[PDB]
Amino acid sequence: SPLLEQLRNSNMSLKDIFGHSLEFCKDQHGSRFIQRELATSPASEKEVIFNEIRDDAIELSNDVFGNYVIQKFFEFGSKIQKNTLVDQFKGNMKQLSLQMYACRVIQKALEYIDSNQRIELVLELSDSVLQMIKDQNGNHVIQKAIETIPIEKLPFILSSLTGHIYHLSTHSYGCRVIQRLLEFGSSEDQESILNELKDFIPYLIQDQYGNYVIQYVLQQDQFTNKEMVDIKQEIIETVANNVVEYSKHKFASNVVEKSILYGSKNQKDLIISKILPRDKNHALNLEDDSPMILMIKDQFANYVIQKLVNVSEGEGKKLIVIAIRAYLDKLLASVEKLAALVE
RNA sequence: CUUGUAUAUA
Repeated sequence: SPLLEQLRNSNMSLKDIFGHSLEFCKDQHGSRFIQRELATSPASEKEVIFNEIRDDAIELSNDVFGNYVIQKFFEFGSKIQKNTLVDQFKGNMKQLSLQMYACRVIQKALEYIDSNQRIELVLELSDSVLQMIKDQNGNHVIQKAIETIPIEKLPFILSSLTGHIYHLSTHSYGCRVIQRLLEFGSSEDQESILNELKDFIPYLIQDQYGNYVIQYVLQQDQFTNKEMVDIKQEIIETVANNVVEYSKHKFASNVVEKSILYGSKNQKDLIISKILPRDKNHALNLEDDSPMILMIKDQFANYVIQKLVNVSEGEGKKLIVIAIRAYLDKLLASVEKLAALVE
């Protein structure tokens, strides 16, 4: 097409492309041009493009390059224009949220439209909550709905999740949604999610996706509800019972690190006490089967040892530091990092 | 062991 050739080989404006706007949106270079202009163009030039491609808004939403232009009409468009797009999305929320490129439009839309329009569209997913969470695209729409709409207006999300909370916490996308529900949810909503997890802590810590859900609970302050305090303690105790093993684990090691980093004075000392040498003599002559030496030699546990040095109390730090120094004398990047940070 | 984990468009 002539106008597209005039663009790439050379400047034009939105008034010059009145005949072929829809053609411009679907092309890559033609789209990036329209995105650029919509940010700076006056209302008149924006209306001209809009009133031309308004009928093909759904098709463009789904488009590889056209979806950006519809996004820009939410970001830079007028109230009347935003309302027109919303009216086209009604009855199509399930479909659009599943589409690879249209879900990006739905997510952008939720950020810019008014509170009443956000819930109105999201209510169309009230019966497909589990479907959407498990979807590669639809979970991001759910995540966005939680972030943009108050939980008190979204009772259908958690109520459709009761009984599936442990399964989703070990799922790729579900763990992202659970974290979001714990963040934006009320005291009662956090209760309902953690009740279904307070029985399976060892499994979550060692899981490839669950350990992130654990890590999120670990980095919560004591300012939160009564449940969050109890569950945090359960995690610390569980890690305290298996300090050596968890630190030698690929996924669980990160949980140990977060435990000694965000845990309270008492909680932190409980974990270290399982590793700490008994006195000055034990630290100087450690056996190869002691907690310290089993951790320093390990590929994952050495980071926990490194993490211990930083967060340790004057008395505890004194015993750990000299224990590492003793290991260097008897005998990789793991030992290089411990070496220098001691010196 | 130049050392260790999860989000989808040009």
